[PDB]
Amino acid sequence: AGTSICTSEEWQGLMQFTLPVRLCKEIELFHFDIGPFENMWPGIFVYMVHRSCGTSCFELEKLCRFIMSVKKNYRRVPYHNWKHAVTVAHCMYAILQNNHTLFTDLERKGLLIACLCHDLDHRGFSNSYLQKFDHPLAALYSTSTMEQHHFSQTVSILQLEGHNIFSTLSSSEYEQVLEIIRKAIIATDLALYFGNRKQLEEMYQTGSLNLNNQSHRDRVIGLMMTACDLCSVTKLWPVTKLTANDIYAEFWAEGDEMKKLGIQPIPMMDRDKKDEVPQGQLGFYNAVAIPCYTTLTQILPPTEPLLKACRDNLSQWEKVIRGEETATWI
Ligand SMILES: Cc1nc2cc(OCc3ccc4ccccc4n3)ccc2s1
Ligand code: NI
Ligand code: NI
Repeated sequence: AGTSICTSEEWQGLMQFTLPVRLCKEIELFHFDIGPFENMWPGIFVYMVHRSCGTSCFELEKLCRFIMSVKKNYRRVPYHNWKHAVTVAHCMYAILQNNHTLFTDLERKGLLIACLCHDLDHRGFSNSYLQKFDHPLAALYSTSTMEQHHFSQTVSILQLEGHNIFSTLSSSEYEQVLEIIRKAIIATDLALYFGNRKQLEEMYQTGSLNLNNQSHRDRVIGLMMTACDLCSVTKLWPVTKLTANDIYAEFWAEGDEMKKLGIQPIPMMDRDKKDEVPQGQLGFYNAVAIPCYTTLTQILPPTEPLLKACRDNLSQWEKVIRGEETATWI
């Protein structure tokens, strides 16, 4: 498809963006929701970046270019879209703050960028779909199909004229940050998560875990990328349930495509199977989210508010199964 260069009229306002006061305190929190501030996201990011690695961290004329160009390359799909990008990036920021001195500037800015870019050019179709129905990309990338494409897009965007914001770095620092990013994105493939989790859990429970160990570091950033990518399970109940609607909207659309070629899709992608959602969420929390956050608590205790919320949301889902489900406005 190629990459589309953003029009020059969008960054014309962003360079002038000043952050409202009341948010300056609110942003710092884990459960904070970007939702209500759509027209502020491009600034919310900048602010987070300026706070975590200083004002002169990037060439602001090119950072503003990089962002609004990334914004364009997210499709108007119902979930894996521009809003997801910022939501995830914010959770990174939040983690990074509560663990600031554990990471290099290179790492901090590297991650923040990777987060906003982790789902670039998402078509609203999973790995399973692209691999079971030989999409060109699956033979391009046998494993972690979409994630690899996400990376190449990020790369291509940087390579375009007036985009490279890591240019002010040494060719040694460039090789590393693009790698920190490479690994960061690839880890967001849930496939790799479970293995990664167990390892980290084993390592910790045996005191093996050391963050000066480049291999252990990779894995800790790994679980970070997973924690953030799924942080919708860490927001207050009502947001959690609305975001959930966005995901199924996208899931079912894919299911609509597997029906059009004689394969009954997994219940999760079948709009005719809504009844199974609350039980289906229980599973995902118990098998994935709780593990993800419990582990991350042990490794990084200041992240514990993420787990506190997730346990609450599971507690809410159990309460939905029992029939105590509360009001919703559709
Ligand atoms: C932010 C994300 N939420 C989820 C939830 C998932 O699970 C939802 C799920 C699971 C099993 C089901 C079985 C039947 C019906 C619906 C289901 N939904 C799977 C991946 C992600 S990423
Ligand atoms: Ni993804
Ligand atoms: Ni994602």
